[PDB]
Amino acid sequence: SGFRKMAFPSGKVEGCMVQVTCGTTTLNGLWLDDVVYCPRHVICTSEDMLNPNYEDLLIRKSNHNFLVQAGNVQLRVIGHSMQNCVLKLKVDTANPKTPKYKFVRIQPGQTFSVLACYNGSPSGVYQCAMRPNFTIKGSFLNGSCGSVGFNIDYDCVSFCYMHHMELPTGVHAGTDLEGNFYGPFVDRQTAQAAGTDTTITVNVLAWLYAAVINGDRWFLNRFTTTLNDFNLVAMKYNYEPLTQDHVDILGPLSAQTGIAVLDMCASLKELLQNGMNGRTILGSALLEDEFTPFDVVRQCSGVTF
Amino acid sequence: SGFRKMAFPSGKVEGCMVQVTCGTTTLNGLWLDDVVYCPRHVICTSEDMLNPNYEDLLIRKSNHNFLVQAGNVQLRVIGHSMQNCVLKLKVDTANPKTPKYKFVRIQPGQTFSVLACYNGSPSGVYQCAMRPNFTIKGSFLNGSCGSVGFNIDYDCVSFCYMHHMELPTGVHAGTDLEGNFYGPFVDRQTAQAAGTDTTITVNVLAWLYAAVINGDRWFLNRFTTTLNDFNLVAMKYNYEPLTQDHVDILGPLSAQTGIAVLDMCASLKELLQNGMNGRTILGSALLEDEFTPFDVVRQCSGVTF
Ligand SMILES: *C(C)[C@H](C[C@@H]1CCNC1=O)NC(=O)[C@@H]1[C@@H]2[C@H](CN1C(=O)[C@@H](NC(=O)C(F)(F)F)C(C)(C)C)C2(C)C
Ligand SMILES: *C(C)[C@H](C[C@@H]1CCNC1=O)NC(=O)[C@@H]1[C@@H]2[C@H](CN1C(=O)[C@@H](NC(=O)C(F)(F)F)C(C)(C)C)C2(C)C
Repeated sequence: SGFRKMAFPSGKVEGCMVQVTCGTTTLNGLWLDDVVYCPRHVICTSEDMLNPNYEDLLIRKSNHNFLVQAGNVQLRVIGHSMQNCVLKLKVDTANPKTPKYKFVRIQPGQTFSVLACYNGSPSGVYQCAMRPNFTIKGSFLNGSCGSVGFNIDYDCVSFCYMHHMELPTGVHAGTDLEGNFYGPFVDRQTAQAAGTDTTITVNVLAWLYAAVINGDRWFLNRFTTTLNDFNLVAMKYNYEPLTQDHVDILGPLSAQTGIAVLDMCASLKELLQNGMNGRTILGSALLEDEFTPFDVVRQCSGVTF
Repeated sequence: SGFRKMAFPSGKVEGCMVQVTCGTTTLNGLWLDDVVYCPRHVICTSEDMLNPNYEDLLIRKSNHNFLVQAGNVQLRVIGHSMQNCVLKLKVDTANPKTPKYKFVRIQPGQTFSVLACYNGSPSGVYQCAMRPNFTIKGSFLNGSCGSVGFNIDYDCVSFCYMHHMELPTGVHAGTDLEGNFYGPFVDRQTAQAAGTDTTITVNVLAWLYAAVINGDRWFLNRFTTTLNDFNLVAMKYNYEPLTQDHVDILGPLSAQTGIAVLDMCASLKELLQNGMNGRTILGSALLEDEFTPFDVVRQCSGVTF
């Protein structure tokens, strides 16, 4: 028993982290096969980042301008190209620790483990949910760019996030591994703000199922509801509309606990209208929406990798 | 910016996890050099665990009764010995992924990363604080025993916890890597309960410093206090007495923020007497005590490994 925010084991990703230095700017890169992926603002000076012309900056750089270091070993750059907001550096050495991997673009509401890195060295790992406003509530300092987010399916590492920038509210924005930003953000040091966020309803329900599985059942009421009714009450509290796809995705948890999704919706409806009355659910005084239905099943069934 | 519960990168520990099977019982083991460490109740049947005589059970086992598997490779056991509640299995192969490591017995209030494992395979990683009652608020299922807790200092992995059992309240208890349990618990399936826990005061203060560093300063009041006065107010709320050693340990954070420890104690004194008034600190509606002063510095300064 027990339910904890749980990151994937980072070993497979730790073996892919390198340091990328261009001039005086240093950040992290992902070394997969003979290609190093890193944010393209590695080629910017502190002045360029205010309004950079990345295509122009990349002209004046040759392969030798990019210092790639895996540990103490320098990786010789034999090619460079820009794909959206990511820079692809071809190196003369294929990473022998390359895991089976994919590049995926996750959807809002899905979670992933972030391996925070500095100077190509892993610092720590934590879980993040892609917020509906396409930000993540991460912990990133100077030099953390290039740190990647990932999920692990058996032996396959699905990279889905590379860190680029921090927004005024302290939240963070980045790109997929193809360099496409999540959300309407750009890799320029200019006025940008995250849109108004919303609560990932399906994840709250998943978390309530986790609570029941772990013996925390005080919030279960006698009632049921309809998908239409619940969504009208949840809309007021800035909850995403619960779709039938979300109901279907919760099926496994509903079947395991014997609590219909719409019965759990009634309990959440009451929690949203009446509050928690000073009580906790899984030790939390707030409703948690950063656990996907998969995260709950994975943790309550012990899926390994 | 941003402050998150952050685990150490688990790669160095993932390379040491093996599966240990004795008869029908399977759990995890730590493979360091040519020795596999695992809980001794691997040698118990479901019946033995109610009142096991481990010394007796170990008589009837020979080296070949212990099936150790690193991945698909079986490690041949060439020796076995029992140290307290841990079993040491000598194998004919030294783990080539053995990191620089130590065995340490952490103190109550210190944190460590847990690598949850099943069948010798890492499932996930999360941070845990050794509670004053010598339990941890973990997430463990059947077959999770042998999962270890650790800290990483540069390149040295300090193993400090091996999981053994779960207590009635859903909290968890285990041993150091020498087999000595944390707390008054025994590896027997019998009536055992965790003592009344207490709040790790120094960690709350560290967490309040983290809040200030991250711009959350609404709780800072104009007052100071004395170590004696604060401790008398904090005692009522089940807070550990704050020692001068704790004040000294907070020095780095006090110096970085320019807020004296006793000034922060006054702010915590007010938070304990008046509550948070529906507000959050670092997104939390409760005061967090699972962040050590080191954890805060490590995360707010970007210490890597
Ligand atoms: C990557 C190394 C670094 C990570 C951030 C530094 C502190 N915390 C982080 O997450 N990214 C940057 O420095 C990016 C880069 C330059 C400016 N920048 C920012 O993150 C800045 N934010 C913004 O400009 C915005 F729009 F998000 F508000 C700032 C946090 C440094 C002010 C690039 C876009 C090239
Ligand atoms: C290790 C494989 C396993 C981990 C627990 C199973 C579920 N969650 C866990 O953390 N440990 C055990 O099964 C230990 C073993 C047997 C009984 N046991 C327990 O954890 C049991 N708890 C207790 O007896 C006590 F005292 F903590 F309440 C129980 C949770 C299975 C009932 C040993 C002590 C040999």
